[PDB]
Amino acid sequence: AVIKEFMRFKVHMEGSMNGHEFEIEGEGEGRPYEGTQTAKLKVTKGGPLPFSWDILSPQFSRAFTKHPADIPDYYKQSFPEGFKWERVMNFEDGGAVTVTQDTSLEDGTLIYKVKLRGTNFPPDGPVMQKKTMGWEASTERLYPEDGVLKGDIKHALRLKDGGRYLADFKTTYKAKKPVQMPGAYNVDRKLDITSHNEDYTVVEQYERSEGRHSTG
Repeated sequence: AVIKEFMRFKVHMEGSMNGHEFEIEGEGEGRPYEGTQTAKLKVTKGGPLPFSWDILSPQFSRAFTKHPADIPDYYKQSFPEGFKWERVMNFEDGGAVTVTQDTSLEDGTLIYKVKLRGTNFPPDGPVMQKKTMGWEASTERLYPEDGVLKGDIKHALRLKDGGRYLADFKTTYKAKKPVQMPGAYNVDRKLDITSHNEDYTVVEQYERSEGRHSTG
């Protein structure tokens, strides 16, 4: 009930990549039951970022997934209190990122707080040289356990020279109160950087997310 057909959110991120500290502030909006959302992010410290924006784009919104009638929505049910998540991203060349997030609701506006720590990226690799070109469309496989959801994604970044740069995401999503738990299911996503200024200190992105059953 508390999640309306149109919702806004604000996000703050603090992080470091290979020891380089930075912060991001942003705002977004979307249609939580249609599974669509947009956001505009601004670098507020440590810019211009000496690494690909693609590392950060997936950390900016789980209340905005479309679900079929028979898969209960773990994220929407957790409100007004909300939920947390913790994520590990691991890349084929050894880069590793840990991300924690808190999602809360203040006066009808979603509030996101993100912390990120990335390490072991080769200083001449595609992430630190800003040679990626966004995330390909992905599927996250989720399953329930002790009142939380655990997700895994086998994922690929596009490379400027034409290749693919592989990554694995493992995330645990935890509601701040008990909710009715779904079965295992999948979420299909596509996230796009839709505009950016010259040095990627202002960036806009768009995501479409839809849940479905797995057939096996």
